[PDB]
Amino acid sequence: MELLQGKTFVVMGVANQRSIAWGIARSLHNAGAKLIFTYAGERLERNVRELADTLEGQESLVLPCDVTNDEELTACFETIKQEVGTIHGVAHCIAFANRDDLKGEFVDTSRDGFLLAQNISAFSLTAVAREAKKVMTEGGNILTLTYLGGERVVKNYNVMGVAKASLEASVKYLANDLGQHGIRVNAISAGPIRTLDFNSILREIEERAPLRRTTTQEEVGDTAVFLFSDLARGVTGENIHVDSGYHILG
Amino acid sequence: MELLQGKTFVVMGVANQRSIAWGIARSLHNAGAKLIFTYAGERLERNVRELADTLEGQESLVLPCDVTNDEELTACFETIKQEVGTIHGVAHCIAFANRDDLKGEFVDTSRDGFLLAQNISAFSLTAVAREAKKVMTEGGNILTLTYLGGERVVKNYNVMGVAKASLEASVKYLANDLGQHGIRVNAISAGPIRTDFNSILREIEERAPLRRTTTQEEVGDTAVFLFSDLARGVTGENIHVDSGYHILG
Amino acid sequence: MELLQGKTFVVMGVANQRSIAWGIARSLHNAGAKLIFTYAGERLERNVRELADTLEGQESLVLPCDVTNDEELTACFETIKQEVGTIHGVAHCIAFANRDDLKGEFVDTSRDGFLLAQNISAFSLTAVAREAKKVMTEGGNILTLTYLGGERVVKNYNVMGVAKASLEASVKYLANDLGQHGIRVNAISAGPIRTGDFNSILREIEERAPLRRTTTQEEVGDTAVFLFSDLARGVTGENIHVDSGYHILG
Amino acid sequence: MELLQGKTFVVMGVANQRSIAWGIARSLHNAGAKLIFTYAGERLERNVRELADTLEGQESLVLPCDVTNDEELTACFETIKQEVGTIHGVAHCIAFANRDDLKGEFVDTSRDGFLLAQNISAFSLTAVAREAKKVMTEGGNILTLTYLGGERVVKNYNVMGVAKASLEASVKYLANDLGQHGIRVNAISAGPIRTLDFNSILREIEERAPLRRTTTQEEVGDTAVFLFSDLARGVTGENIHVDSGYHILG
Ligand SMILES: NC(=O)c1ccc[n+]([C@@H]2O[C@H](COP(=O)([O-])OP(=O)(O)OC[C@H]3O[C@@H](n4cnc5c(N)ncnc54)[C@H](O)[C@@H]3O)[C@@H](O)[C@H]2O)c1
Ligand SMILES: NC(=O)c1ccc[n+]([C@@H]2O[C@H](COP(=O)([O-])OP(=O)(O)OC[C@H]3O[C@@H](n4cnc5c(N)ncnc54)[C@H](O)[C@@H]3O)[C@@H](O)[C@H]2O)c1
Ligand SMILES: NC(=O)c1ccc[n+]([C@@H]2O[C@H](COP(=O)([O-])OP(=O)(O)OC[C@H]3O[C@@H](n4cnc5c(N)ncnc54)[C@H](O)[C@@H]3O)[C@@H](O)[C@H]2O)c1
Ligand SMILES: NC(=O)c1ccc[n+]([C@@H]2O[C@H](COP(=O)([O-])OP(=O)(O)OC[C@H]3O[C@@H](n4cnc5c(N)ncnc54)[C@H](O)[C@@H]3O)[C@@H](O)[C@H]2O)c1
Repeated sequence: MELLQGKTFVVMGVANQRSIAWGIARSLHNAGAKLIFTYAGERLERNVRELADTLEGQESLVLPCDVTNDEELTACFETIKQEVGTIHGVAHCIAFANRDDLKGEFVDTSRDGFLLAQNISAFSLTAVAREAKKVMTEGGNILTLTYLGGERVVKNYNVMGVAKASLEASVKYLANDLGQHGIRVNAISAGPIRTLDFNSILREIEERAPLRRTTTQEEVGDTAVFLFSDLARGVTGENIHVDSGYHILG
Repeated sequence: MELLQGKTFVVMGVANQRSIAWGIARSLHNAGAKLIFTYAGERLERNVRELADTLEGQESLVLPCDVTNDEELTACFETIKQEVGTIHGVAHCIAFANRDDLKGEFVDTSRDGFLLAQNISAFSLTAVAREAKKVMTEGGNILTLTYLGGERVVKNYNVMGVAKASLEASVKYLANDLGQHGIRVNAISAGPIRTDFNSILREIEERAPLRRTTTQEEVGDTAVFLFSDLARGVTGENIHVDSGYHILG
Repeated sequence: MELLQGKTFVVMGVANQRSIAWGIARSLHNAGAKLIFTYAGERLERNVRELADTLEGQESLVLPCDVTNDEELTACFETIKQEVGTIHGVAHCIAFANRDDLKGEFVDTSRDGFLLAQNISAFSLTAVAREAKKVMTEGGNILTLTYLGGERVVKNYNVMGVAKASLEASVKYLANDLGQHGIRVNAISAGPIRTGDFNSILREIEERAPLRRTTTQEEVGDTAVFLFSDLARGVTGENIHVDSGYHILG
Repeated sequence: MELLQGKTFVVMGVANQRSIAWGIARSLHNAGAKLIFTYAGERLERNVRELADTLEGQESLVLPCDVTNDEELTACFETIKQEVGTIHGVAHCIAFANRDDLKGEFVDTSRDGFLLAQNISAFSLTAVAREAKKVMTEGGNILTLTYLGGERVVKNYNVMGVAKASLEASVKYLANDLGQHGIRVNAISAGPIRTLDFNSILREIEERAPLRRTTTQEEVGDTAVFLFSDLARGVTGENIHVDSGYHILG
């Protein structure tokens, strides 16, 4: 419980108590990290602040950061620079697609919905990484979250599957860029989580996954702790599956 | 010489004789297929018409089809429906990224450049497939072209690498949608083709299992297979035509 | 129908009329090829000779070839060299694992069963390739057959899954060795074919495979025709799934 | 430094100070674990005992265990059960292939060399796991080591490439057997390490790998700490590349 003592991380994408980003924040905090939170729009401001206040110790910076807004993204990380000087990593937990696109067949995905999903779910990793390297002057890790659907076809995941493929390739090209500056870039591929016919999917995982159970936010958060720590200093461009083993199944 | 006898295909992405789409068109023609061509803008219309006329006829069907333009895209396949009724596949050979994005580091890719590369190089396959299934009433194959850079990091490929990854994932989700209508969706991952680039070709010649670079004709002949009934059990596949380079670590 | 005119291939692993090897043999014949057949043991000689006989055109050579026996393997390809002179490829359709190993859990696989499965199902490709390169003096293609279980966990496939993984890695290492001699090495990964509970496997494929049907011998055979032809001259070290697209599913 | 406090691990494959297994042992020790060692040759008995002796806070349990010998492997783990009752994981760091197989072309690999390399480098994981589940009554992790050469073709890796492919598939099939018993199975794919024409290989990694440096035994050991720890409890059937990012390069 001291792996990350003295270190500061930006956690993006907390929306409520069940957010994977909130699982990650709690694990990082338990490992001794200081945290900075961003929130998407004003509607989420109170949730993120309330959750951030439940963390014992120094009270956390909570800033608005729309990752489709280049001016705001830059201002946000300038503010972080002025408030703490140096950060040691970023947790990118941001994704979106229109429900209509996810509901239909993939071939009926709208052009605007495709580009929206790409912009928010894939390009934002790069936009964030570009700002992050300005304040990650001692190196560290950038983490993103992905899903099996970016690798192989998962029912109803459609346009988000293609955006996650884009996200996973971005992880590799970013890793290749930033490594020379001491910065690692990694993904966690999370299995479906009960909190977050969803139930028949959960049942199928409990039945067929090697560990015979579904994933938790805390399992993802604890793998995030490893990736952010010095223990993982040899690991970059990697996608770790925290999914009770489901990914190995044919 | 007759594997594609009696079948009609749409070839997209011809700009000139060095276009890989043109190499594919020649192979398809040699295998007995009738071809319909599309052209991106008016600047390319003369080239595509002339090339088409050397294969098919002055009567060959050559149509405007900017895949960023949804009404022109829809009108194209509407014209195809009215003129020939049924087609048996589409060769999607369309990709674009800004030179500025390809020269810089990937982390410095512009947002507009990224979305542009995604729109033209990845989403276009889906936009085209959506129209094509209206005229592929007997089933058939949709083909796209990709590159190793969509799977692993290749120098200077950057934003196009991420677009090809989108494209290859799209191939899989499209295959899953369209297979029930008898439509297969596949990719060819082509190695670099001669027709600093020269050092890349030299490394391929040195290290690839076949000790030689790829030709447009090798790609076209694999396309012939994928469009033919020989490949009726193959879908959602990515076939590397790259002298075996993809196996190397 | 004349893709393979002027070409001669060795077909290994014909046991009866529903052998995938026989389906491959029919497709190669229909594409204009001359064929040489091997039989694994005396009890199969009559089946193979009679099947070979049903092929119009010149008489087919039918030779003993136990791939666990180096002396016999050498003698087989020595006979081929002397009697036909040049061949243009080999279809390697040979596999074996003990029934008791396949029925238990993989962790309980017998050591002797594991090694036997590896010997027959994986090393034999290399043993065959070593002899075939002597008679493939104008290059060509060596083909082997594999299954999804060599890539991902498939129920009840167990020890054969691990043998197919060795096989698929062998394809890549052989392709890297033999390419400079003009010899390509590829695999076809076939889906289950109709001709524990096997019919429910078939029904799950019919329900969930993109093409909504199971694989036929003839589909595998026609993909073999492509790989043995000059159309595939740019393709080596590849594994083509002829499985109705099932391999893309998560 | 108390991630593995109260836990006991068996480490297999220490040969000397430079062994990756000894890097793993040092990291596990630093995380609070107690360690048990096996040794192969009585010629390695001395090295392993001297190294084990320098672990403060514990006595040595250093046992002969030839993993090709089923009687001895079973006796070794029965002794382990009687001495400590419960172990919480095993580090399987055992590989071997004949030098003559590794220098020649892969196509000239001997049958006996291939089977020997499969027996020692791939099947041994299964034979070890079958014994280990008898003593891992509270669950835990089984770790093995692999190399990029099991996934893609690496110069002169040849027969060991195919053995590692076999090992990596075994990891998946074992993960899917043992998960229901609370036992995870994972691999680390280590990049070349300076201590283990080798110098041009190292130089090219330093030039091309994202992190611009080669791997250390310590980087591998620290990733092992993660995988053996409760932090990795949602992770099984996985292969974590500890290779400075080299695996992402085309
Ligand atoms: N839920 C799962 O089972 C699952 C599985 C694997 C991966 N993931 C990934 O985990 C991540 C977190 O999702 P979640 O499941 O925790 O749900 P979530 O709703 O709690 O988190 C998604 C976040 O994205 C943020 N976001 C959306 N648009 C934004 C914008 N314009 N600017 C900035 N932020 C924006 C939202 O504010 C929200 O906090 C996503 O990347 C998701 O794809 C989820
Ligand atoms: N060049 C290589 O080495 C290589 C390697 C592997 C795959 N590929 C792929 O092959 C395909 C063709 O590239 P090429 O090398 O033949 O070069 P190319 O420049 O001749 O082909 C690209 C085509 O994209 C078309 N295009 C661009 N914007 C368009 C738009 N808005 N609407 C419609 N069409 C549009 C152009 O008409 C052009 O013909 C691309 O998909 C490319 O990624 C190329
Ligand atoms: N059956 C499937 O669903 C399936 C799916 C994918 C791939 N494959 C592969 O296709 C290949 C052909 O198998 P099949 O399904 O046609 O069944 P099959 O039983 O007809 O063919 C396997 C052959 O192996 C031969 N063989 C066994 N031991 C031998 C030895 N010591 N020496 C020489 N030959 C020996 C037998 O003579 C037999 O003909 C195998 O490699 C198999 O794994 C099969
Ligand atoms: N060396 C590398 O660069 C590298 C890279 C990636 C993975 N690996 C893997 O890491 C592991 C350790 O190798 P290393 O590089 O530390 O070298 P090493 O020589 O120190 O370890 C190999 C071990 O195998 C053991 N072994 C051999 N035959 C045995 C038998 N019959 N019974 C029991 N034990 C037996 C030996 O005692 C030896 O300790 C191996 O699995 C190797 O493949 C090595």
